[PDB]
Amino acid sequence: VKPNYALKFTLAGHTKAVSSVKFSPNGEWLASSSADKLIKIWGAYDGKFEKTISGHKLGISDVAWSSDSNLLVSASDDKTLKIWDVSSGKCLKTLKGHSNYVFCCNFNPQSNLIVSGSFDESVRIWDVKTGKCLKTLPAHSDPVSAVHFNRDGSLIVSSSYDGLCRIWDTASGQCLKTLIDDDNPPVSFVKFSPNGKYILAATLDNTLKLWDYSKGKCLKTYTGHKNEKYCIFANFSVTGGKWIVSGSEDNLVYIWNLQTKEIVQKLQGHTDVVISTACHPTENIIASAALENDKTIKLWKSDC
Amino acid sequence: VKPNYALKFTLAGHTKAVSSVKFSPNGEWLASSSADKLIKIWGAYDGKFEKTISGHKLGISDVAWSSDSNLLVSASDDKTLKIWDVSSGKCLKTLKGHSNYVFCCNFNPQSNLIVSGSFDESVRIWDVKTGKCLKTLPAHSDPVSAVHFNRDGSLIVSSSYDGLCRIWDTASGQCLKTLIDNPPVSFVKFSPNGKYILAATLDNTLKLWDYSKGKCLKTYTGHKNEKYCIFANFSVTGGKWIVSGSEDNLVYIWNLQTKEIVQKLQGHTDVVISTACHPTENIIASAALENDKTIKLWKSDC
Ligand SMILES: CS(=O)(=O)c1nc(NS(=O)(=O)c2cc(Br)cc(Cl)c2O)cn1C1CCCC1
Ligand SMILES: CS(=O)(=O)c1nc(NS(=O)(=O)c2cc(Br)cc(Cl)c2O)cn1C1CCCC1
Repeated sequence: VKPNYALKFTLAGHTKAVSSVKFSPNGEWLASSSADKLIKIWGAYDGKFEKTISGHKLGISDVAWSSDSNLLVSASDDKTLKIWDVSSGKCLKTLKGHSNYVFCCNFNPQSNLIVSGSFDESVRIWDVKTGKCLKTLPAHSDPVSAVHFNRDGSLIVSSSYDGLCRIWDTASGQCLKTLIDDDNPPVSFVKFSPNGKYILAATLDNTLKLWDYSKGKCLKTYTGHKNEKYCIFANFSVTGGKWIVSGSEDNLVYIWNLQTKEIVQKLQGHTDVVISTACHPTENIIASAALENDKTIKLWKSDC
Repeated sequence: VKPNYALKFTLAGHTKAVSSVKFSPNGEWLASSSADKLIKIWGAYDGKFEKTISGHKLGISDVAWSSDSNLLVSASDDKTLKIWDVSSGKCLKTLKGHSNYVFCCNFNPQSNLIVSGSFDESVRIWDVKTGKCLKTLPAHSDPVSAVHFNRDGSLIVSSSYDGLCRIWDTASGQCLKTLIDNPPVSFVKFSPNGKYILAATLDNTLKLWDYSKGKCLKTYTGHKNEKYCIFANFSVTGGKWIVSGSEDNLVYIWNLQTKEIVQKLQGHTDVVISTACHPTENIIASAALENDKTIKLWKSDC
């Protein structure tokens, strides 16, 4: 069994490299962010452009949705995050405190907190309602590439170019676990697995690894794509077959069998690095986005 | 201070009346049961359907979570209770012994015991590990409408259409107290601090009792409850509220101390038979009978 993702729509509009794509939790929308300082909202099923959201003063590296799909948070090189009302496009709050580019962000499942990571090497936890910074974690000794909450919000995982992944207790701010090897290439992405027991980490040795972080054991590796430079998102695809999905610096989307690690599909069409992919929450749909020779988002659909 | 619960999601999927909704202790999930013989699991923050759990041969009246959120127990008209692994959906044990419909169930905080009540007028205490019945208590003289453990599991409270609430010692099975006009008692549970019980009677009244002193400290009224066993709850995450469904299709919310109705949630199109309060967020789940068949999730700032 292999998926058969086929191209359905190409979405143009951004005027610099795209940086992130995310489907809303209710399945209805895709949000994209770009170095052009904009967020764009698109229909998830037909690619229809819905709106542009503007106000950051420099490029945007990441965007994340609240669980009720009503809010977005964005992380910008202007050293802020912004919380947006998706329906109106209005900026509700500007989150100030990082001292350099904000690279990654996420809401907790409860969506009362936002976590952010920055080039300033810190991880910050923010109150959604007030916009205030609740905690600053001295998390890493180099830029922070990803931050993600687990399924009950009680943990955060962070990754950094310092080579580490760390697990944090949300409520206390304490580091519960550091994952480190004899060799520690930059970690360019991390997230919790669907069941919360694993983390999937990308390193710039062209490799994805699935770790049991409690036991400190690497269960699976996914290779054959190209990733030595950019922070490229990876995903778990849960709607049909159990796949790992990632972009790649050879302009393809790679899809692997979770268990066997075999590459099961490569999606061809983009004309630059595929910096970001997202998997739809209920349908077998992938969104992919590329850097500045391309500047487009593609929507792909599969039977499994 | 008054809450401002607003509708966030409507969860459709059951094909007959919903009978109970419960949040998992870790806050991640809502479990629902229905007369359609199914349990459904839903995401607590995005309302997304997760899975259906099936195997009972007749409708289900109640479902309850273990304290690690890994197991469910369900009580059915098929006269059995089933213990389920939530991750796999598999039935681990079928608890056999009641001679009629099983109406209510709960784990203790340690989650090594389950308590059940039945139309057979008994309360049973079951070993989770083996599924064996440990004790049968001749608890009531009419159907048992609710059973609940206190904060550490040392006590059980039961209620019945016979008009009584009874407090039982878990370890010994002995009745420590009987609270005795005697309208049918359609629901009971211990308060968060274990010192009170909140009891619903089919005279449209919720009462908060100090059961050790035999004193009724508060009543909550203004809703409609003369027929169904409607759950009620203590809301501990924001303001101190009592929450209940109602036979006029609304969710009622009262101030614990003043007994004032502070909000009524409108949206359901049938009796709101069950409500649940999320363990850490100000989120209510409500569920309704068969003209409606949906669960609604509501969110408040306090
Ligand atoms: C193969 S397996 O199906 O047995 C399995 N499930 C998990 N859990 S996971 O990574 O969180 C997860 C990933 C996806 Br993609 C989808 C879902 Cl639903 C999901 O739960 C891991 N594995 C195996 C690989 C490593 C241990 C055995
Ligand atoms: C008003 S009060 O705050 O003084 C108060 N607390 C309790 N304890 S309770 O019922 O277990 C309880 C209920 C809720 Br709802 C939430 C929490 Cl957290 C909680 O602990 C009772 N009362 C008063 C009602 C009658 C006696 C005085």
